[PDB]
Amino acid sequence: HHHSQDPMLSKDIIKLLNEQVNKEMNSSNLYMSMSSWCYTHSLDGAGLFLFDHAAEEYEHAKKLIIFLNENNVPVQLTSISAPEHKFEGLTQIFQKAYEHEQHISESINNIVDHAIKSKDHATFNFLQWYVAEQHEEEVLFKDILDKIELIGNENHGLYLADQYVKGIAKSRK
Amino acid sequence: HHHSQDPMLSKDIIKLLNEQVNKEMNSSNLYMSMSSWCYTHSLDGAGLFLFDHAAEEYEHAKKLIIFLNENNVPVQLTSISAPEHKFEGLTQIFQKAYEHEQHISESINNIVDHAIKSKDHATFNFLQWYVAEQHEEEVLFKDILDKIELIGNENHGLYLADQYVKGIAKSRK
Amino acid sequence: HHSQDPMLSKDIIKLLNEQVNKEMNSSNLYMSMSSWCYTHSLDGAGLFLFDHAAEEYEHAKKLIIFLNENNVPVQLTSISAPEHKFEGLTQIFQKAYEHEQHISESINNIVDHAIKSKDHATFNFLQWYVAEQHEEEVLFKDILDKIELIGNENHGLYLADQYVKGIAKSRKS
Amino acid sequence: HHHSQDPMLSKDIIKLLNEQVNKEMNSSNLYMSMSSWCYTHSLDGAGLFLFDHAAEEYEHAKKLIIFLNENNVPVQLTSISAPEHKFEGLTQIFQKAYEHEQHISESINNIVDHAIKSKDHATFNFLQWYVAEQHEEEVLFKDILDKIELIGNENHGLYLADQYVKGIAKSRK
Amino acid sequence: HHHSQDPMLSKDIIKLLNEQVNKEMNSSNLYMSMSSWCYTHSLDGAGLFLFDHAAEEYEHAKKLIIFLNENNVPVQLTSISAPEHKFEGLTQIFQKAYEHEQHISESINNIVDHAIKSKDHATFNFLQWYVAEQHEEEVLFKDILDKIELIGNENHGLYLADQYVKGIAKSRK
Amino acid sequence: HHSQDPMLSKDIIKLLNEQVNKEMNSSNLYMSMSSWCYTHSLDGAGLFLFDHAAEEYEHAKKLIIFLNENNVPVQLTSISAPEHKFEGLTQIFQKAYEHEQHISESINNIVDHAIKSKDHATFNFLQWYVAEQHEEEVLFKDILDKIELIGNENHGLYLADQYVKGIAKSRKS
Repeated sequence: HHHSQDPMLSKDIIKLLNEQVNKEMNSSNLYMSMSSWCYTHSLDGAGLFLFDHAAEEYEHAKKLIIFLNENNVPVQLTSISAPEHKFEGLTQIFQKAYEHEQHISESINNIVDHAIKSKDHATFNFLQWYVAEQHEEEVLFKDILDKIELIGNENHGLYLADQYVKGIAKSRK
Repeated sequence: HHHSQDPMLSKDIIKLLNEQVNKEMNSSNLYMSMSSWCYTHSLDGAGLFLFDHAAEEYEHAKKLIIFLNENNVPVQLTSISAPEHKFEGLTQIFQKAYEHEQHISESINNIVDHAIKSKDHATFNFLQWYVAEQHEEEVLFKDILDKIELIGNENHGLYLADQYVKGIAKSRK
Repeated sequence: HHSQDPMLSKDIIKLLNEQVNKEMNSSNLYMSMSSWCYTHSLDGAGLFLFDHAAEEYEHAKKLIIFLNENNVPVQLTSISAPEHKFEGLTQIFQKAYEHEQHISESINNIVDHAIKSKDHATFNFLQWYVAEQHEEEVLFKDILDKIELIGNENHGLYLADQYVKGIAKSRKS
Repeated sequence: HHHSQDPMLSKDIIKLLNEQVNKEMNSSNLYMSMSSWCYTHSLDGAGLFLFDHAAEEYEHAKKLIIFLNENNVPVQLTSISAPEHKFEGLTQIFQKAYEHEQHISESINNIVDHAIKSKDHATFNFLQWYVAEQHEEEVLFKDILDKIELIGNENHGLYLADQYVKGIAKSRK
Repeated sequence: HHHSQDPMLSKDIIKLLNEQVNKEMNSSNLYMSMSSWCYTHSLDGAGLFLFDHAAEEYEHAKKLIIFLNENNVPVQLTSISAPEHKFEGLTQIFQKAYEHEQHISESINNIVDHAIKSKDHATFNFLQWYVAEQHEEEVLFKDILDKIELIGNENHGLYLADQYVKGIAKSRK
Repeated sequence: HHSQDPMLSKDIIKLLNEQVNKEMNSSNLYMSMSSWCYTHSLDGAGLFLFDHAAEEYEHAKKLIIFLNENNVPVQLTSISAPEHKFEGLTQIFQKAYEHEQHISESINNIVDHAIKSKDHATFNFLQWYVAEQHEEEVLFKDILDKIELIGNENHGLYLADQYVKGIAKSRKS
């Protein structure tokens, strides 16, 4: 029976990275459920945007998995819990989403900080695409929320907001 | 508050389709775990193959979700249980995977049968890409298992089998 | 209507606003140095310092863009009248090299603060600025070295100014 | 030390042109401040437009500096006063901006009139691009102000005006 | 005689970088020695791979030298110790090589950590290509070692492993 | 398993291994000379000597390739720390020209030995190396001649360094 090389990352980094894979998986499902809510409530602009965003979060999870694989680090996938499926409206969904993105940013900042502390610059260096893309996503959700709040809910507001989000969804493809 | 149109599909079809979305997500996670096992045991050929397969299974889940959305059907994502993470070896993985693909095939046949029975030919028609692609995947796992069993474990069987699987992984893009 | 709070922390906000104002100050200083050269028959150094002044303003704008995207109010201060009287080409470039050293130090301080506060969105953003500033600092070191090597005696000024003219034109295209 | 040729322009025209450089630098900062107000109050359309306009005014200052340099005229940069940062809204910003553009137009008319009186036709001729471009800008701000007033601030007014201005910003770059 | 500008880097970072140049030169010779062992024991696959890798490490030493030169830092080349020439086989060579690459990775992490502590972000930023490329190389040697151990040394094992490595060598050039 | 004996004779083997080590020694010497120039405001000579050092290592690699193809073990010795203190540009190039003369003589000795031992495979192989070394020796003769002709007095160093810079750039492309 053949010997395979030990994991190339430290136990703490392994734990944080596996946690982050699972976080992105859970995020993807949350966005799918938010998307479905919009599609079933005549908001197909927000539905599309959120569907495409969900898909992109899963793409992040896969990229993290590739990095674990290349370092001989076992991927430890946990149970993914059922996402929230009940929502109040467009504004509430994007408020929740923006808060979620802020949490995701914090979690990445935490991994990068630990990489610095343990002098794991292979991991620091690898995470830079992820820091950059997440910041763009966070800024995007801030802007969409700003626009939704600016438009409001009075006559045609929901329509105008959804068409604004539709345009963003299409321009990002 | 505005009226959105009722779901366009029957209750039984909605149920089976939502269950299928969750099946494919579970499958994806299983295949990521199997992939990780191969990568951490010097079988990067099977590692790559199973990773790419896992990603494709999630692609199926997304295509099913799109169809639910277009029909105004709420997507009902349940809790994805943690996949098995411990395996005996390459043959055992592909034995398990082939059996799993047989089950997925059975589950799709079941939905197609119900579409015929309830005269839902929009859904029957939509699922044809999925029947075709799943048949191709099931045949693929049968072929890989056949080849792994033909090669065997006696030296240098594992290496040979993994290089064979590597070749398939690369050729499928 | 409600707009989202600044996405950066108070200390980072202040350091970045201070940096915008530093680059604006720097731009004017170089415009003044450039004018001295142009009015003292040193059009090569004149062109070089003009084009460098414009590039420093480009950095200020890029910092402003980042503040804007993070919902951070830009605080522009009074820009001090730059020094306008100079002794000669060597003194101008000694002053400029010393100035570039100070700019490099101020960027290092911001990057250090980002690390300490776990702001990796800002850390990552600043990397183009660290790289470009290092290139600029090296450039002024090289020009100063060349001016020192040439000297002021017989045609020294002419030779040094033509050398700087070559650089100015090579950096355009 | 070597002799350099005297300034090729008269004392009065030197004074007027140097004042104009400082005026354009001041205008640039005012527009950056107005831009930032819009960006931090969900008006990214006006934010972008005003940012790009701020950059243009600085481009005007650079072209005037080049002309001063070519005539062996010392560039005299004065302290640039901190810009206004307190604004009440979109309409007030553009009312202030239109009045400011009218002031800039007058200041250019004054220099051109002095060139005529002084028989300085080199400067008269040089300033034609600047007269033309300023006229375009003044008209532009008149049209945007006319539009913001037509739309108003009632039920979705701010959003409509901002999108209108966003369209202009994008078509100009 | 003329005055040249002082070294732009700190004493500690100068020492670390100069040590690294000498480390990369030493690594280059070690790999040439390992390459020659393979070439003279019928393993031209490993021979080529290791030769090309030796050349790459020297390329790393050159890039570090360029950076030292641009910062006016004296390059301090020390005596390069003769490399090990005694080897037991293919497996021992790659076990030694993987351990060596781990040492190189650690040494780079140490310099990057010192740049952070010193707030030398010019050097931090410069070293990113080197962190990335070293990680790639370390992973590469892990994968080759994993493969050599999977194949083993029984009935045609050496030939299979060498051909495997030959394939990698060729795909990298 | 049995590998074929070295294809070259003991004396040729020794001379060729000695030559690999000579070129490695030479490469470091030129790196050291290059660094002296770069740290003494002679970046033209710095670049030239850096690029020349790299070319000498290229010759060493080409000699290694020939040893490898003939099943000849490469014997790498300790590489002596090069001289690092120099008096000036003229002394560096006098030393280098004298060094190139010695390298030329060492090649002549190997070619002579090949003729005497009837080793025409090695004679024929070495022809690229004879030609390139003659070109390099002539080059250093020409640069030394030019430095001697220019001299050290007023701008002499600058002129000589710019001349060498021209050559350095012309030899790249």
